[PDB]
Amino acid sequence: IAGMVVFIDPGHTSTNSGYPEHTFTWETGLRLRAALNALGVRTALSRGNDGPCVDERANMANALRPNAIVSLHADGGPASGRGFHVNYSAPPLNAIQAGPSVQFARIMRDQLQASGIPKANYIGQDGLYGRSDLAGLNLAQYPSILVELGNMKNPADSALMESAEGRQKYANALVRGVAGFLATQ
Ligand SMILES: [Zn+2]
Repeated sequence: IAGMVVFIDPGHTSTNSGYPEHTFTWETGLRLRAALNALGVRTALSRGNDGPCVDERANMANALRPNAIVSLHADGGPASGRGFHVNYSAPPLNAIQAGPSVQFARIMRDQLQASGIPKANYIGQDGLYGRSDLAGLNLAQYPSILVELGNMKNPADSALMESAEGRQKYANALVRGVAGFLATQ
């Protein structure tokens, strides 16, 4: 999988303590980036600091023609909801969204779950959510999923997110998912 290309998009809500989504996603994205570089995988970021709106991120991603595009987010849901969901475009607007992107979503869900990140109990089904409303996924022409790693309003998710150890956990799970999909390609 060395020499493959992966585009990482740190999204942009907040935790009750006021730890912002954009910083969580930025930091976790950096850890994922380091892990991938360690695997010989070529990476890029949607932004260079802690930005672009959804179109330039689509054009950047498409322009780089990556093997995989992974967007990182955290939800602001009702407090009792916790866990991750992996969003993918459905119904597909092209053949990549119809196949490779779905496989990527399934492999990512499996690996996040195997790494100790609980699947969302309040949204999607079994940690997956096929949807038609997200511009970022719809416009993608290369394999692309959007991961909501958890709910910032949930005490447990927020506890993981506001902790460096938790963020590294999330990164380890993400890297297992990405590497897992890349190997099938
Ligand atoms: Zn977001």
